[PDB]
Amino acid sequence: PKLGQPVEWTPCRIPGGALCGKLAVPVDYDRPDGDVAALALIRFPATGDKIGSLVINPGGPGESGIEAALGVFQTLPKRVHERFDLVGFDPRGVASSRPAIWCNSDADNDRLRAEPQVDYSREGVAHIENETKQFVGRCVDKMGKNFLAHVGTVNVAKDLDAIRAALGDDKLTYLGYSYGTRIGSAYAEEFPQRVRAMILDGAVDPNADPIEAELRQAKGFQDAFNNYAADCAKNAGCPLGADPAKAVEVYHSLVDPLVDPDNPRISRPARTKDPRGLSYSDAIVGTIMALYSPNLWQHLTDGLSELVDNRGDTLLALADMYMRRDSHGRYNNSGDARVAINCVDQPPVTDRDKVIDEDRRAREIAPFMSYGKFTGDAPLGTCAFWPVPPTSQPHAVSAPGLVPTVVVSTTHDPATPYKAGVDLANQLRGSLLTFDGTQHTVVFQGDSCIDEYVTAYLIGGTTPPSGAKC
Ligand SMILES: CCCCCCCCCCCCCCCC(=O)O
Repeated sequence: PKLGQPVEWTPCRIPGGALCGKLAVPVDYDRPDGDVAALALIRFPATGDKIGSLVINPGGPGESGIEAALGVFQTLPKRVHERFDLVGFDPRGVASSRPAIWCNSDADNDRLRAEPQVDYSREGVAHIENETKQFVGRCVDKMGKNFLAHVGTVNVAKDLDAIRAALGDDKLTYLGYSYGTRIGSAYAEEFPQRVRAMILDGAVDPNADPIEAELRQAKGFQDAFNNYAADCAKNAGCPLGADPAKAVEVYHSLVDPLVDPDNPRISRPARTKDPRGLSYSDAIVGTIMALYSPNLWQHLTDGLSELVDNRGDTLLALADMYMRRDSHGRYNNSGDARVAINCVDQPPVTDRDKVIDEDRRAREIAPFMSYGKFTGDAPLGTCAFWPVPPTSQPHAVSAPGLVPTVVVSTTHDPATPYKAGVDLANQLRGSLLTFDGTQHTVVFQGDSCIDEYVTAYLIGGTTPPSGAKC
């Protein structure tokens, strides 16, 4: 694409008369005459009287907005389809946008997933951190330091305003999920006068401490695990047993044997038709994936029943869904993009004592996710080694002129807990719409109570009353 040139739309190669095109944006907005990024867009034209475009972001970070728009199209309320062009976009560095963040080969990822990743002795910590340093080196080798430095949400928000103008909208109508609510609040702060409407489903509090938010997310997934297990306990054949007070214990009786009990570095994978088998780390990841929605609880139950017989096929497939590894062993770039974006969106945690204390607390908060006992050591995260500095700093959202917005928060959301949505709505001086459930996000996913509130807000600007629940 040509910087400043309008989007050339062409039929995508797909539901509707979907149109696809690219938009050029500067890599560095302070160097407009420099390197350029090409953002991939998809557009489903409105069927009635068009108000404008409804631009979505599915979250992640690292998740394709084009893929999400294709999914949302199938569950879009008729009224929204009539009045809005549904538009998805791949953020800079993500999926079909170019250049795309790449760090790991398919083999790099496969080799890491084969490891139990439970050894937190000094030797185990050293091994993890060495792997992490080699990962970062690969990101730098394949991507520019310059491109890595500018993939953050602060620049995504600027890209979003360019997208708004390229779509012909005077003002933005935006729906953001999870991480996408950070795009939303960043956009709201820099372009408050351009915001027509914003729905933010699954909230990120930009003023949160990174460690406490991580521990609240650990608690969220343990809460979800507990709700899954109490449900399972009522059902015949529950692989975690009929006593939910012992479900964590029984769970570990199923996954812990995937680790050599005398050498925590040795995997004893459960048998699968796939040549990989099921490692302990993939078992945990596959469990986390299933706790995103009750619609995946049946799959977790199938996966744990398989583990009773030392089989791991379903948990492996759940982990592959989390990692976005397709049936040919190919990963999309969501994993690498997620890290690179997260590491520039706030100052990383580099203090060893804080990281060690975090692991001590996480083991108690989310025992389903921890193997063995606290060792007194824990590895630094990937961002502690990141080679370019943060481009955003934690702070409370301040956008006093912003139109009323709607934050949707699910009471037992494991990934973006409920209270984070309460806090974000407070900072935005917006409306809080509550959904009672144990899932991450809910908008345009089959609930007419939620969707009716959202439709009325998008079309007529009507916000839900204080205390609205679905
Ligand atoms: C999304 C896949 C890539 C993960 C980031 C690359 C760093 C690989 C080395 C870390 C090994 C994983 C063990 C530590 C993970 C954690 O701290 O929770």
